[PDB]
Amino acid sequence: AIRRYYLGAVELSWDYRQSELLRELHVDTRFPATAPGALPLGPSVLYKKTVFVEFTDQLFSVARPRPPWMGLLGPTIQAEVYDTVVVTLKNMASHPVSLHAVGVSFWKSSEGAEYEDHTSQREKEDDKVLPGKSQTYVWQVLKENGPTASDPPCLTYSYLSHVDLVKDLNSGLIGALLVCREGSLTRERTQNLHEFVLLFAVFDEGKSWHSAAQPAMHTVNGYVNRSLPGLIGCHKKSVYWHVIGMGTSPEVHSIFLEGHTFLVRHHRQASLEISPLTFLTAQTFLMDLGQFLLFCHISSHHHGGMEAHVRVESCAEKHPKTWVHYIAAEEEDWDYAPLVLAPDDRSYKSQYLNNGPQRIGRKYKKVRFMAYTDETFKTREAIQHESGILGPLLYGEVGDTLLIIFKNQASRPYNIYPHGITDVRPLYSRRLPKGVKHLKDFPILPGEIFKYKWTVTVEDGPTKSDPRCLTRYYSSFVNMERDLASGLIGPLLICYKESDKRNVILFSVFDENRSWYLTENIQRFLPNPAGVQLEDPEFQASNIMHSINGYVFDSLQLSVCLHEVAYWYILSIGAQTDFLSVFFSGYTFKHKMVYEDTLTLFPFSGETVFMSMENPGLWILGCHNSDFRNRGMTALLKVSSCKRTRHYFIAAVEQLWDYGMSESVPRFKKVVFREFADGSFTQPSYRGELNKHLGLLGPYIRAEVEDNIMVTFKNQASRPYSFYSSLISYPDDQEQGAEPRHNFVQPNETRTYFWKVQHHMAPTEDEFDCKAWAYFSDVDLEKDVHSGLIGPLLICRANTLNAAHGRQVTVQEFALFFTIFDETKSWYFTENVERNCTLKENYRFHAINGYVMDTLPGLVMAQNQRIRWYLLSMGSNENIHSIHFSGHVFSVRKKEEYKMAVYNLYPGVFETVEMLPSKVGIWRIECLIGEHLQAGMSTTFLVYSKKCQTPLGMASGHIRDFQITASGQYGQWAPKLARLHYSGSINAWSTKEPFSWIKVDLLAPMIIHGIKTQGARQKFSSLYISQFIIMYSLDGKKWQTYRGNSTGTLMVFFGNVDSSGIKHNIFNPPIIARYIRLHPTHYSIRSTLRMELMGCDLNSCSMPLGMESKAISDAQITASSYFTNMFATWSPSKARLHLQGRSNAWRPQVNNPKEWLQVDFQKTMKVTGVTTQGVKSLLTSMYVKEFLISSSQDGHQWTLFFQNGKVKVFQGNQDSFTPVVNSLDPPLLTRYLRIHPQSWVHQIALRMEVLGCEAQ
Ligand SMILES: *[C@@H]1O[C@H](CO)[C@@H](O[C@@H]2O[C@H](CO)[C@@H](O[C@@H]3O[C@H](CO[C@H]4O[C@H](CO)[C@@H](O)[C@H](O)[C@@H]4O)[C@@H](O)[C@H](O[C@H]4O[C@H](CO)[C@@H](O)[C@H](O)[C@@H]4O)[C@@H]3O)[C@H](O)[C@H]2NC(C)=O)[C@H](O)[C@H]1NC(C)=O
Ligand SMILES: *[C@@H]1O[C@H](CO)[C@@H](O[C@@H]2O[C@H](CO)[C@@H](O[C@@H]3O[C@H](CO[C@H]4O[C@H](CO)[C@@H](O)[C@H](O)[C@@H]4O)[C@@H](O)[C@H](O[C@H]4O[C@H](CO)[C@@H](O)[C@H](O)[C@@H]4O)[C@@H]3O)[C@H](O)[C@H]2NC(C)=O)[C@H](O)[C@H]1NC(C)=O
Ligand SMILES: *[C@@H]1O[C@H](CO)[C@@H](O[C@@H]2O[C@H](CO)[C@@H](O[C@@H]3O[C@H](CO)[C@@H](O)[C@H](O)[C@@H]3O)[C@H](O)[C@H]2NC(C)=O)[C@H](O)[C@H]1NC(C)=O
Ligand SMILES: [Ca+2]
Ligand SMILES: [Cu+]
Ligand SMILES: [Zn+2]
Repeated sequence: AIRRYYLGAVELSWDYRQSELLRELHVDTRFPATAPGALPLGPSVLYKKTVFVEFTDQLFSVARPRPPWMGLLGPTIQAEVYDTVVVTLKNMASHPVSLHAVGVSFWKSSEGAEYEDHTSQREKEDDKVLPGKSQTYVWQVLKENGPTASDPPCLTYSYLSHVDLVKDLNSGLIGALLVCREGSLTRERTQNLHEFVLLFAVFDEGKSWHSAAQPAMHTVNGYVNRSLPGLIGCHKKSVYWHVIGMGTSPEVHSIFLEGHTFLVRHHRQASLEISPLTFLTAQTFLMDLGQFLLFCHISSHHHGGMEAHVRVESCAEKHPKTWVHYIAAEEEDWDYAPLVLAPDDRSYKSQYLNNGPQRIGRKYKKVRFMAYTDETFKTREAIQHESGILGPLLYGEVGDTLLIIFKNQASRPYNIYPHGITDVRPLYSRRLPKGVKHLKDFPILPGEIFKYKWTVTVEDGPTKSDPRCLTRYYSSFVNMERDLASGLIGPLLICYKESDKRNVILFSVFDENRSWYLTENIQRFLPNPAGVQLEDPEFQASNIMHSINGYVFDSLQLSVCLHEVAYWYILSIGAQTDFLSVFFSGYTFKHKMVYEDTLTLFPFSGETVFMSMENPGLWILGCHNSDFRNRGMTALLKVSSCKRTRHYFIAAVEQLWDYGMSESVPRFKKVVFREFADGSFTQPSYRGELNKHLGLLGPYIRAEVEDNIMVTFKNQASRPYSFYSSLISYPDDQEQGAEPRHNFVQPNETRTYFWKVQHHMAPTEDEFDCKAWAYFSDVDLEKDVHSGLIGPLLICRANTLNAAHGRQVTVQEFALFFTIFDETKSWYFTENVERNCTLKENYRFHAINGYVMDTLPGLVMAQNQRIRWYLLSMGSNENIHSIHFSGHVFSVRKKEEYKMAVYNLYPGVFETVEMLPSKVGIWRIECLIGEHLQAGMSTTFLVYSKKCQTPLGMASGHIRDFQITASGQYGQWAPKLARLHYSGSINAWSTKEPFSWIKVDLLAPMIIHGIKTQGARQKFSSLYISQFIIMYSLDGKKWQTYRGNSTGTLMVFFGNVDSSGIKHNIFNPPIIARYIRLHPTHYSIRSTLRMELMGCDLNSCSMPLGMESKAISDAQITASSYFTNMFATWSPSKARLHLQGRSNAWRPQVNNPKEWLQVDFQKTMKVTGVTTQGVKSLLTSMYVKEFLISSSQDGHQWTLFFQNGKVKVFQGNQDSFTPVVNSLDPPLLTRYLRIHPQSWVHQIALRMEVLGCEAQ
């Protein structure tokens, strides 16, 4: 279970289409006149690429054979749970490369990423491997790394070079990582399976390492235009697909397979919705021999390199209805806005819907699908308002047959064919009319009729885990683009067996600049068909109707009844190209057996959602996408009939905001939600520790289910703003009609919201203890989120949220809002003249919670301790962020529980995930969209061990006098005395000033878990601090009050009751600081203090390695000699800090500076110091005055711990009883440590502990 891999970063030439340039393996030396050149050319081009390649051995002589199909893709690495991977990378390239694995565990020596991690330079070799050199890596695959019960037998992850994502990805450094549960060795029937990693990578050769612009290749495994070789699957079997998206900007890919459906998680999906670091395991099953096009389907034919062939080949060894429809393609005049709702117009509405100089406006002639009653087509079946434009609803359960008698009646040859059903032959015959490869592209003529037999089979239908019905569609296919654009579209449900089937919602941009009838419309509808323009980009874009069903800017109003439990069948077929993030106001539909709140839809995609109309009111169905919705895509919902109360006091207030100064400061006016204490919005409930991380985000508003939520919201701020969530449930008040729920807080006004929390606002029994929902202003959805109004609304479950904290407390919880603020769109944008004197790209910030560039504070988490992450993205389509917890994996839950390593955040979606932190240290949260990352979208978190409490040296004098500092001194009662247990005379700090403080500079950032506190006696009175508060700072003039564990304005700590006693307050969101400062607030007679500071370094390596705690068996301790006589035995074994009794320490058989004491940790350890002691014996005292230190990995090679030049000589031990620490400040690794005493007193005699932690 130690899997060894020998990757190397190799450069090669690549033209993308020519397979077998990968004969690197073999000097394929071309002779004639040659048409290449590792730069460009023309007759085929040839690009500089650096990819991952495998090797036979640890000496990189012979490269592996790589398959036809892998292309650029690195070697796939596989591991079961509990194995260990040990990769050796050898860089053989122009540029440097790292190896950063996703979805396994590693040790920071192995993380292959570099950032401000407080990491020894040895643990930073991994971070960048230079040309030549090597680096072994080692990955862990722990139990929390592996798949769940519901997961595939083997999770699809990846690994890449992580030195310059934009460069590294765009140049070919990306391979597959397969983390399977234990049983990567079961005899799969290796006729099916086959299994093919499917990199869906866009490469921007105009910004790979090699480049300067140039072009950007949408590829599959690095091949363009159907050229990928080798994708063969066996016939009546099934093939798995480990799918990895890649790209260094946004962009999504809607991936299809001509005759086929994908099964993922456990759902029948038609396309694969993928986008930068999306990871899937899809499986498909092959019933039809032949060759089928795998391809991305985005209208933008540029999206049109993602096209590869799959060949499938023989290998070796009650009663179902028949539904009948008479349907006609036939032309009509179509009105996009037949409902008098004009007035609203300082907003676009005019442009798309007016007549004159060069606008058709709103009445375009189109062709539709129209249902008739019989073969005569002289009479129409029942139309129905609300589904306008879209053809007749075509239902069909698994097993049924649909007879689509089709008659044309138009002015071009059309056609009708369903995407969804595999088995669609002609009726009666099984053979096609002419040289017709496929019924799909075969047209229907004059007014001919064709008779089709669509048969719905099982493999078309749902899958237990998805809904009773699933949403498809039909359309003419003689010319998909312009036919659909002319309006040939209609809905097709496909369902399961044992006010009926209800609303169909079609999100459709009809580009009337492509509709066959563009010309016909121009003649009839223009002032002078003379004014041609056609590419006058206003006229052109004036016929790009952003439609819902067939209506726009709110003409589709649709009535439901209060508590009508209604299904919604939802499609995105149009020009479109980008995903849609669809929402209903005030409402919450059920998606994957989970209540969500926005529903993201890729092009040519359809989903079923299901909701109960519990919110009386007028609502808008719509788009959430910024600048659609503006362009018409709206629609209306008109409903109408036919234990605690957790009160939060919240206001929208303005501030300045730099999203982070540090490292490189313009400041920006924003407006944000903050919590206040009183109705009298005057006590602003300042936050810290538990909420420092909130950033630009509103406060956590938390309810359980069935209690009530009450937000009093007061608008400060210049503009009017709103508190909306979509959990906000208005009651069946105000009759007379449906009413748009007011909302809208005018400045200074103070509106109040109250609503009970329904089981449907809360976790399914299969979700986590606590669900997250967003809330924001909605007076201008787009403009005033960018301004800054946004927050998390946790809805906890059952009896989970409790205490007097109103919070889980069982689990550490954080909220992360990823988005790219455009201060050009933020209201206060003109007030941000204040700069000095033409592109905006410095007015945009890629900011987690409003901090950019590892600047977001507040992320500290205990060692082993569940952590729940609410992840939100918002905004423009660009915001498809791909969030990674480096070195960690988490679990997402929707009806079942799946392990993941990168969550693919789509705007408007608010997922909740839980992880446990394996490894202590400082770790990174990225967005692996490389552009986003390098624009700052990153931060870090700290996981600490709760078991690394140690005295920071305050009593022990390790803290030198000069670091203690106060403010007044009484006299001779100096702060250099504040040292716990100090004795005599004057023996503490003391000040007669009321307002005072004492301050300790630890000299570097540290983790503090507590403070032990005394105070002395002066003759017969007792002096002590009975009540203090703690301030801390990171730089030294950035103090913040330790509002520890929220509690109130601040944490007031209880000091002492007397001289003697120690009071051991603890910091339970521990303090990360280097200056801590204690402010006496109540003292007896005099503020007076001896104190000790409990704490730890940042990486939690301060605890002993088990010398005193016999955890280092006497066999691991060994020395060069050891004096023994008859009554003595000063054997190494005994050289343990504080050991007592006879012969209690190590003594070399003779004293000389060549002797040494040695410790074999067995494993590699991170030694960060050495405490060291001497001994009293035979009432004659011996100890080691000076020493130096050697270290080793093998036990036969050695290096002395140099420092600042010339071999460190450590102080250590002036007496035979006092232990003395000696931190190693370029901290040692190695498994071997030797102590070399140089100068002593009477006799060399050593007792010690070693300080550090485990490594490797
Ligand atoms: C995979 O798919 C198809 C094959 O089915 C090919 O797609 C087209 O290939 C042709 C060449 O065979 C391209 O035509 C020429 O492209 C030149 C490069 O400019 C491109 O790059 C920029 C980068 O931003 C694009 O924005 C731009 O639109 C171009 O696509 C042009 O210089 C050529 O311009 C012509 O018109 C100008 C204007 O007067 C003249 O000055 C020129 O001399 C020339 O006559 C020309 O357009 C075509 O662009 C490709 N289409 C697309 C969508 O890229 C792929 O090449 C094929 N193979 C791959 C991808 O490797
Ligand atoms: C405000 O300050 C308080 C204290 O001042 C903090 O409260 C406790 O803080 C820590 C974590 O920050 C917790 O203390 C202990 O947690 C340990 C976790 O180990 C258990 O965790 C797993 C979860 O996977 C359990 O399944 C398993 O039992 C592990 O042992 C344990 O040492 C203790 O947990 C268990 O102890 C007994 C078992 O005999 C049970 O009865 C307990 O209910 C619990 O299951 C121990 O609890 C603790 O979780 C915090 N809460 C407490 C003590 O109520 C706050 O966290 C802090 N507020 C913040 C940070 O917001
Ligand atoms: C809000 O508006 C007022 C100024 O118009 C300022 O606070 C308010 O100051 C007035 C001064 O007398 C106080 O009287 C009250 O005014 C409110 C209008 O907000 C009115 O409804 C009451 O009946 C009463 O006459 C008032 O106490 C005080 N407002 C509050 C809420 O205490 C202030 O400049 C403005 N800004 C904010 C943030 O309140
Ligand atoms: Ca590292
Ligand atoms: Cu991102
Ligand atoms: Zn694409």
